[PDB]
Amino acid sequence: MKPEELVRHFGDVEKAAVGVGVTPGAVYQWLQAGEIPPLRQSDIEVRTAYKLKSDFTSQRMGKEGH
Amino acid sequence: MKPEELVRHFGDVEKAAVGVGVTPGAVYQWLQAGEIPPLRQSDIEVRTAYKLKSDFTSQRMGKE
Repeated sequence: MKPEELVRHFGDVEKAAVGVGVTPGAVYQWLQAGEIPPLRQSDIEVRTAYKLKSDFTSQRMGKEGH
Repeated sequence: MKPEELVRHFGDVEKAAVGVGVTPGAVYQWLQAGEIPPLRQSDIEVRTAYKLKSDFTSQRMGKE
C-alpha cells in the first residue's frame, strides 16, 4: 500500500501513526519517500485486519498487474 | 505464532529461514528467546499468505 492509502484509511497522519505504532514523523518520511518499508507494510496489512494490502500481497492477488 | 510453529510449518529450521527471508541464525535466536519479534511475525503472516498467524491476528480472531 502507498503511504497516502495508509493516511486515507485512518484519516490523518496522527491517527495513522497511532494505528500502525510509529511516530507521526515516520509517516511523513514514508510520504516523502513515496513508499512504506516492506517489513512495515506487512505489519500495516496485519494490523488493519487485511483491509490494507502490502505490495507483496497486492502483486500476487492481482489477476493482472494489481 | 511461536517459533516452534514456524519451524513445524516449513519442516526444518533452515527451510523456515528461506521461507520467510531471514537467516537460520535468526530463527534459532527466536527459538531460544521463546518468541518472534512482532513486526517479524507480521511479515511471516503476510509472506505465508496468512497460513501462519501473528499473535495480533490470533487474538483478533479468538484463536490463540
